[PDB]
Amino acid sequence: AKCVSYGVAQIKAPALHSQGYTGSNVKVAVLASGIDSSHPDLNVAGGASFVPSETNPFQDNNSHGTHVAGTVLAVAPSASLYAVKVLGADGSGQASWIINGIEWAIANNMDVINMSLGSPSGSAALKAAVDKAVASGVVVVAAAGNSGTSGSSSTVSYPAKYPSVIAVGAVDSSNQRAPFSSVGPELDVMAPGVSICSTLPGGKYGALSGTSMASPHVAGAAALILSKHPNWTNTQVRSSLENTATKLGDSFYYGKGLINVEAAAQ
Ligand code: NA
Repeated sequence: AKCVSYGVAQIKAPALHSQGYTGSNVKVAVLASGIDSSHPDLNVAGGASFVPSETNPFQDNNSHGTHVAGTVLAVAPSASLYAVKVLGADGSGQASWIINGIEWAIANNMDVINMSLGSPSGSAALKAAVDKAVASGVVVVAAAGNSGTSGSSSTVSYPAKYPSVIAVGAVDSSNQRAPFSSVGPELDVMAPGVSICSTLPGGKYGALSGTSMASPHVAGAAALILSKHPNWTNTQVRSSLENTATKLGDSFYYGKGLINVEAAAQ
């Protein structure tokens, strides 16, 4: 990655890099607003658009899909990225478009799905799609949501709210929960999500905050783990991440804590 970001070090990715593991031969689908494939710092292996008004998955007129793509690569430099456009420029997308993208990712044998997206409601069909992906052996990772807190109520977004998905909240560089990071019993793990510097459309770079920034740290971690243990099932990869996370506080706000890819990759 050309832009320096603390988040890579924080999850202990450099430890795997030093072991020689960089996520080689792992297919990661980035379900977002597209990826700017013209960016010098990004290679994209394939993709598809399901947004009828924005037909090109290899451009990104929102900027977050490109940023998320770069974070996956910062953490797993050798991962193969696929641009699955399911959100438009304003960062919103119809429920069915997201399901179409999940079905594409399954049919094209993705190893990891990163969904840096989240709505206040899901659907039986959306749950069925992520459940199908998991059943098919895909590691499914999603941003927990940027809806802050609501007393004792869960504020975790969909599809992160579904048990089959790894719901990722955001911490800052001191492991403090970000004020916007969604909370609830469905929250699984945390990753760096405040002022993360990554790639932006038009060969640019910049810091962004959000659980959509936290999520690709975990998607990239799964790619590192798979490169060390390509025989591990999604079940084993998920278990390794949750079981070896660094405890940060109450699981309502923190899940199991901060991912530690060094520990996870045993
Ligand atoms: Na979950």
